[PDB]
Amino acid sequence: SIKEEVEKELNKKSTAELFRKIKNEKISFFLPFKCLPAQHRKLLFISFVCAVLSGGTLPFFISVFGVILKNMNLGDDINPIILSLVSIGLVQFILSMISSYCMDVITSKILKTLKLEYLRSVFYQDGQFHDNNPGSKLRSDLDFYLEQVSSGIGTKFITIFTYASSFLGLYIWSLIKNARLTLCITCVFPLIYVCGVICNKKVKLNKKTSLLYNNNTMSIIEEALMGIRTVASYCGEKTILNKFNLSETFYSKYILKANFVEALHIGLINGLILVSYAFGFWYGTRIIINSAFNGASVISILLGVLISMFMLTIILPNITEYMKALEATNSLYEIINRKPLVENNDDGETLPNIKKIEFKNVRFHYDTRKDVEIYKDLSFTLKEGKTYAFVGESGCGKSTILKLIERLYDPTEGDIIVNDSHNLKDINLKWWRSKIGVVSQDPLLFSNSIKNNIKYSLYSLKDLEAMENLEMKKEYQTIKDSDVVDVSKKVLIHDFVSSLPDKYDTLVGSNASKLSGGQKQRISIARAIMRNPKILILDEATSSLDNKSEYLVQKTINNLKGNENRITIIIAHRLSTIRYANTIFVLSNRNEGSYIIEQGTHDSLMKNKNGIYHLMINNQKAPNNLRIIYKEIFSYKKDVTIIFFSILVAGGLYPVFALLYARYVSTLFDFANLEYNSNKYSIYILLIAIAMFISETLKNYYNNKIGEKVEKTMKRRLFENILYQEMSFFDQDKNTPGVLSAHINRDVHLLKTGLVNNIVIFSHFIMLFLVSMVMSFYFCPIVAAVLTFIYFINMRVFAVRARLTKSKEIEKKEDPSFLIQEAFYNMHTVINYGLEDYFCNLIEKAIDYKNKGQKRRIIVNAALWGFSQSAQLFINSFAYWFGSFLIKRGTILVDDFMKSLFTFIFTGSYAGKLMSLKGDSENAKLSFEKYYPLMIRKSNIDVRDDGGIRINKNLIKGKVDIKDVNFRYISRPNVPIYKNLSFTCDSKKTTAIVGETGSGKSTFMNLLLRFYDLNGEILLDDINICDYNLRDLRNLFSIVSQEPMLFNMSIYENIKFGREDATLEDVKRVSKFAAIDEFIESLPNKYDTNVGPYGKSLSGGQKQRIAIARALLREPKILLLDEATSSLDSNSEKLIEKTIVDIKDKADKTIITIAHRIASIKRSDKIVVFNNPDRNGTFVQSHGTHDELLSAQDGIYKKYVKLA
Ligand SMILES: O[C@H](c1cc(C(F)(F)F)nc2c(C(F)(F)F)cccc12)[C@@H]1CCCCN1
Repeated sequence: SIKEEVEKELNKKSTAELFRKIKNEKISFFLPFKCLPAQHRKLLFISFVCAVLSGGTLPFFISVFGVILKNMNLGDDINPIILSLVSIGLVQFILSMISSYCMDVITSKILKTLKLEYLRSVFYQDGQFHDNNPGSKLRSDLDFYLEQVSSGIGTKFITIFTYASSFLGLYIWSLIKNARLTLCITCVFPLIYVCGVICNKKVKLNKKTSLLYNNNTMSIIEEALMGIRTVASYCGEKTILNKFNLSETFYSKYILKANFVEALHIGLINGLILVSYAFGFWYGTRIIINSAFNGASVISILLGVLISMFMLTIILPNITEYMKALEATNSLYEIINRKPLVENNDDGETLPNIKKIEFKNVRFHYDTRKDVEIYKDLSFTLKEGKTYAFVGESGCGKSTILKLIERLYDPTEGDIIVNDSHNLKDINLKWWRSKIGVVSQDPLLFSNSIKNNIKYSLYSLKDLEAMENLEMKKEYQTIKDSDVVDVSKKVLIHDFVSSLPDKYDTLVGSNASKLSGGQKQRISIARAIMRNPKILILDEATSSLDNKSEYLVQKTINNLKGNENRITIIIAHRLSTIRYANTIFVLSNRNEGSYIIEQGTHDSLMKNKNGIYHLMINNQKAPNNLRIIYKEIFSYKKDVTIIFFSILVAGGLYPVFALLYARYVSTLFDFANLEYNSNKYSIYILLIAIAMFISETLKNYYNNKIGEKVEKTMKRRLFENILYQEMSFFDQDKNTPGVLSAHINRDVHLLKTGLVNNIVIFSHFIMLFLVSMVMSFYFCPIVAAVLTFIYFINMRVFAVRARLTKSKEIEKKEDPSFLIQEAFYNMHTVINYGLEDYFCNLIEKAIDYKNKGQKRRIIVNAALWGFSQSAQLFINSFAYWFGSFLIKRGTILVDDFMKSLFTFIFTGSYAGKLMSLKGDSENAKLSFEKYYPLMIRKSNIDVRDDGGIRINKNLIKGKVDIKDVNFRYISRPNVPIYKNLSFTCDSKKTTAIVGETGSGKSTFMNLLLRFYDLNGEILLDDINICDYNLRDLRNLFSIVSQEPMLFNMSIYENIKFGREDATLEDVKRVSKFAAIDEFIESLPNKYDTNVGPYGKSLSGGQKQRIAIARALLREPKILLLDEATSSLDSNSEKLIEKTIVDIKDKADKTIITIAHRIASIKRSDKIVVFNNPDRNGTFVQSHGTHDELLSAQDGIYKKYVKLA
């Protein structure tokens, strides 16, 4: 979107801001490297030194460059120095390779470790944290941090040192060779950084004010799209567009000012370099002539200084990423360093046996709703060898009971006394959980096999066997299956499993999906049984069973072992499950705390008294698409020629600088008549600078100008088309507001930052390409041919970075992903049993597949990166050798070679610099193809059409006649609504309507304003509605909806909505007649106050009276009311009813109403009611009563006089 882009642009703090931000909080730079062995702590030194060496390369190359040129011009050999490059290049390659390996063996390790540590903390959550940050969010966080640290810690941390070393070569070498020259050169760049700083603020100050005018448009759009119906009826299509257009302009002008300043500064940058070169050569020559020191030594200075100040452009970004990654990890660290509150030691002193588990006034609140206490006087005791039972709903608080028995929530005052001399906190957690069997509402298991799902609890038991006195992987095979076998016959799951083969050898689906729900419950129950359940707890277990499965489970559990000493619980909705019970506790808070209310059994309370249980058992018992765009563009003429000119200049004049540099180099080695040449060339360089500045500036500025004008003219057509569309269009599902605003706010901005930004680049690149390939071959065909062959085959067959990024992205997408996803669903079941079974299993399933792909990826990619760094050296050397080999045998001179070379090189480099500013085009070429039909679609109801009968307000009758209707919504053309409707309203005569609620009453008004065209036969004054030229038809009705809708504009306009030709005095008189101008007169900005969006700064009564006065202004002939006083407070409702009766006293308008206030209905001179006896539709029962037929026959009016 647009807002996100600008927020990203503005919320981009510098390195100084980050430095001051990290200064106070004191993040350790040792933070990412903490879990390292000392092995890696030494290994890291290798890549450190293997970096600094490779960055001490270029100073040598530069200190031999000038001597190559001197040795070449005046006829001598160059062979030794060539070797003194090539060997050096080789060592660079080696070092580069090595460094890669080191990173891709460090990072992964210190990555992987932290993963498990994070994961560990998730399995020591103290219950409440499962509610705080539940599940998937954490995965939406975790992986994010990985991509924020696996892309800011690798090679991009070390390269800077190389560059630093390179800096720390060049300048100081240039400093020892000479002093004054490089100072007089470098004096200028501070004046560049100054301009950059000064221009950034002038960008931002306009950028924000551009946003102050945007969001207003968004509000205008959405606020209008919700209020489509009132806008349609009241004819405010035009006034909105004025607001929209008046808002666009401020935005456009500000953003264009910003773009202008930006292009200006960029041009200045492309200008100053040339003045730098010129003054450099001039001053150097002058001090040579004053000397009587070589000239070649000058050449090696300049480039070096320049390239030095290139490195500062490219160092700084990488740093930020590292720092970014750094703070990211800090977050995760304080997540591992949390302090859960129910953490274990497996060391709490446990007892021999269980007796006297007592409770006293459980007082506990939810963590969020601290001001909502849950239980008040819950107290009881649970002695060994006793059964119990409970009944309730699924939100009363039994979840907290289960969490208390399980030690997940720790109540404040309620005690957990057990055995009368020990606390559950003194007692071990895991010994407590070892002897517990629970089966929740839904069964929850894992996806390996049935027997191993069962043996998980057994593993949890063997843990206690081996811990208090790595055997775990061995003893688990000691556990057998026959227990599961002879208990599987008891739960009657032998036929389903015997049917298909592979009884338990089969692997069951995700969360054991292949079983039925009841069968998964059978297996969960068998698990609970096999784990020595000292207590069995069901949590709405039978809430989703048919009768047979529940009864079989009941027979299974009622006579189950350990009945001498256990606490069996059976919770459910139906009560027959507790037809037998030794004790039943029931509670309620009948609103700040519950407590036990009743006790008893089934028979001794079903027919004993009229308590709660008795009441419950008694009651319940393509081409042209874009050619359109190109047409709209080339209609512009003044701003196409100028971009064309500046393109030609900036393209076909930069290569000239290459040969100009060459012609200076040659004459720099001829001591005679050297001054005149120096002048004659330096001046030309100045002129080139002057031209390039202007050309680039105007290029960028008019580019942005054109894009802006296109967007402005585009949104207008789209919005002005979509506004007038019909209503059934909006009735569709996929015709949503949000999608449409998204189109308007995204696709067009892509259309600017897409097409027009990409076409210019292609034009400029192609121009430079053609001029160079036409220029070089004229001087030296052989060299240019071979060079083009080399770069072609290199970049299109040995494309190193492309293949590298392919490897990175195809690897970044990535079965531990299956297990890790499976875990966070069955969090409950791992808390039931098994914490470190998977802590170690995931490590294995990761490392088994890590290394084999790791070796191939690293051994392939490190060499690619190494060769990527050490190519241009070899190319330049090969070029010089081939050149001299031709020169000495005398086939081509030196100057043609020099010229062709420099042209080719500088143009290639600059085109590489320039291509990295493109934008997205495919998505923009696709969006247009998507939303083009909407800005052309035919509405089928257009007010703009003026072909029909004209009507004048002076001669309106107000008679209506209807015969029959069978209407069917488009949401469901399967069940009709209206059937055989017919009635009348003669003239200035009330007609009150009352029907069954939801009987389609408030759809009839849609038929009148043609919101839904059409079986059905209307007659207004004995002509059908469809030939009245509806432009006028919506200027004499008026509506008072169930809810009004106020717009962000002030009162004076909303009340003037529709009719601008409305003086303030009309507003005053119609307000006093509306009985409203008493609160408004007593406030500043009387007819000027700005309400909020949707009038959220207002009441209901004032809103309604305003909505009514907005209708009264037109003096509409046929008023249409519908239920305007539903649920208002006393005084406003009173004033409103007063105004209604005041209006209805005057029989000057044919009023229609829908109300249920019999005191006002009786005055109605007509009654017509709509019944819906059976679900077929609606039709009339009574007619022509008008209070003369009070209760004479069976109907609904008799009801609405006695019922109502
Ligand atoms: O063309 C220049 C360039 C320089 C140098 C350096 F001077 F460091 F050896 N190496 C470049 C490389 C290289 F592969 F690192 F050699 C590729 C492309 C451009 C390079 C860059 C790219 C934009 C124009 C000025 N800096």
